[PDB]
Amino acid sequence: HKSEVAHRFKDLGEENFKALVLIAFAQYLQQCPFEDHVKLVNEVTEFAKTCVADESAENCDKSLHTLFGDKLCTVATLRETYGEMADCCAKQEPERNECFLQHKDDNPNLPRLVRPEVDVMCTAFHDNEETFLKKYLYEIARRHPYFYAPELLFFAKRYKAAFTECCQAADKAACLLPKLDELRDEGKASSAKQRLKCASLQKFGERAFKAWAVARLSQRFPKAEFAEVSKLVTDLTKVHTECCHGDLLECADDRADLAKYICENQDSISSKLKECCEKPLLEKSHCIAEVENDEMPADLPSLAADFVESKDVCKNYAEAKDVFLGMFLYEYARRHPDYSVVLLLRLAKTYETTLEKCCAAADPHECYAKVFDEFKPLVEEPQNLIKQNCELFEQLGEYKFQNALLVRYTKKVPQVSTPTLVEVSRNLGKVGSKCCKHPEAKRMPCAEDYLSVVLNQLCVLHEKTPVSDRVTKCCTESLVNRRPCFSALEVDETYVPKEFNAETFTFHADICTLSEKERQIKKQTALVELVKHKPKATKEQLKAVMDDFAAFVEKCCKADDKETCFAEEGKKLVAASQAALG
Ligand SMILES: COc1cccc2c1cc([N+](=O)[O-])c1c(C(=O)O)cc3c(c12)OCO3
Ligand SMILES: CCCCCCCCCCCCCC(=O)O
Ligand SMILES: CCCCCCCCCCCCCC(=O)O
Ligand SMILES: CCCCCCCCCCCCCC(=O)O
Ligand SMILES: CCCCCCCCCCCCCC(=O)O
Ligand SMILES: CCCCCCCCCCCCCC(=O)O
Ligand SMILES: CCCCCCCCCCCCCC(=O)O
Repeated sequence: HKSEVAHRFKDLGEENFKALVLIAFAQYLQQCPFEDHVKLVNEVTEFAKTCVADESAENCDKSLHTLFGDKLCTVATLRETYGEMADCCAKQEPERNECFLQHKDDNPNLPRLVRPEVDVMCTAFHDNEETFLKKYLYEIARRHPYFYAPELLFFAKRYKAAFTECCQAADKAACLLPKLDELRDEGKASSAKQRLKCASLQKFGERAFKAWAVARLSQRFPKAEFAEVSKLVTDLTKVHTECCHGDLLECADDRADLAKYICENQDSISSKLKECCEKPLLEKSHCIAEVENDEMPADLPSLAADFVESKDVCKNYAEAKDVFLGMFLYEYARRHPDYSVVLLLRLAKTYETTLEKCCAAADPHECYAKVFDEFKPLVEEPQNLIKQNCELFEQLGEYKFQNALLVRYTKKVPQVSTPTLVEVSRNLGKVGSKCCKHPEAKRMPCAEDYLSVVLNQLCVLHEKTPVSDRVTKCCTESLVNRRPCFSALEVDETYVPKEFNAETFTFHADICTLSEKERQIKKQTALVELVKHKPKATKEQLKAVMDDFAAFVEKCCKADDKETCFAEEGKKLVAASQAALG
């Protein structure tokens, strides 16, 4: 177009335009005050409007990269605040924008964002909606400078509905806090997959990413032909490679191009895309990414004919090995939306290894005849684990399910910090709660998605503060092998028990007067610390001690004197528990 900024403004709408321009400045100038970015936004928006009225007005034909970089270089404090990033302004485009991109700081060391009281939030929301929500947007954007801006905007708009509904409710906090917790966990998760996907592309290559994408898109678009899936995989690989480089506008163009191709070809891809494809550009590609799987075609034949029985297996494979493995993966995936993507990749890897071994033999068919039997234990292993864990979650409830996991994992890797053991065990309990309510045909994809987020969080914490080599291995192997690796962890035999520290097992009266969540953590903390002190304790000996602590709390809490109970009866529980484990 003659004026990129006019076209963006017309397509997006003023309100969406303003929001994104705020996110984009906040992601680059992460240390500047909210009020400075509001002024930059208003100037850029006023200029955009001059181009909307006349596409030939002065400077309106400059690239949006040029205008954005030009405006970055107007910031008076650029050098004093950002140092060498101010030297980016001495370059011309496209080198200037590349330079700015390299100075985004993924760890800007900003104070934690403190959640105000519910009534303070609802009063701020009422008295000034715009500043209230837009300031928070700026705060999140400047802490998450690679977070895809449109998706950050999609989260922000859902906060409005939450405040509109809950601030007119009778119990405002009971209404509002669960939704804000859900929105925040959803945001942190989306951030987790984004950074996880880019890291995986760098370490394990384009080929491995394409394999993941064949499987995922074949589950999603089972009626599409392989040639069509393969094209989508190529284009999707390009989009993610560009989006991982990190420039908003080049990412957004690639994503919109793919969405428009998908929407122009729905007849050959999926019957479930009509709604997404009538949405505005801003939302189309995100909507398509969340489309539910199309219904699979009826009475599809078994894979045995083309991949085991045919005389031409080895010949078709040898001609173009990755194209044939892709076809095997496409046929298997489209038939099994109930499988994790990584389970499908394990079947593909198994098939490839067998073909590599067997096509060398004189009778390849006899060699690979039973290959589909090799898939049986790979499929049943996750299926059985889901059943086991969903049964225990129902028997125990979320909390006591968390406690069963906490003891299990503390014994397996007792060297992990207690805060991490508590947080990870809790989050794993929440994966059980979420995914065990899905029917069996959607449980493995759910667990794959939410475990990826939890195990990724574990691994980042552990890379930052390494303590266990077994965890470093599970965290550094292929993503296909990460969860089985962790599942294979065994109780640590060579752990020397941590020395007794009395204050660790000293509880005061405040425990009764604490948020139910914080009371769970503190109880979960002493449970880990108990296991860390006596890692050979039995389930019998542990539930016995945990029952004594449960009386110790309920008595000393509803007592005329609470403190003296905690200190005197506290020595009694510790000494009894000490003898009951030593
Ligand atoms: C893209 O993320 C956001 C966009 C827009 C608003 C918010 C938000 C993220 C968060 N947060 O901190 O994760 C919150 C919280 C919270 O959870 O404390 C409390 C709030 C919020 C937001 O708007 C007013 O009150
Ligand atoms: C058509 C392009 C993709 C073809 C992929 C065929 C299968 C590749 C090998 C098996 C999967 C390996 C996955 C991984 O190493 O992470
Ligand atoms: C000075 C303006 C700089 C920022 C401009 C932001 C434009 C973002 C458009 C995003 C469209 C999303 C499309 C898609 O994700 O498929
Ligand atoms: C950056 C990704 C843009 C996505 C555009 C639509 C592509 C097809 C959607 C099917 C699901 C893809 C999920 C994924 O991208 O990991
Ligand atoms: C506590 C987590 C949810 C309950 C069941 C989890 C069982 C292990 C993971 C299932 C499969 C995930 C993906 C995979 O490795 O194929
Ligand atoms: C983060 C605490 C120490 C390490 C814990 C490893 C986590 C293993 C989870 C593997 C997948 C679920 C297994 C299960 O649900 O039984
Ligand atoms: C070394 C002696 C320690 C004795 C005290 C151990 C306290 C463990 C409490 C764990 C409670 C978890 C279950 C519950 O929520 O009641």
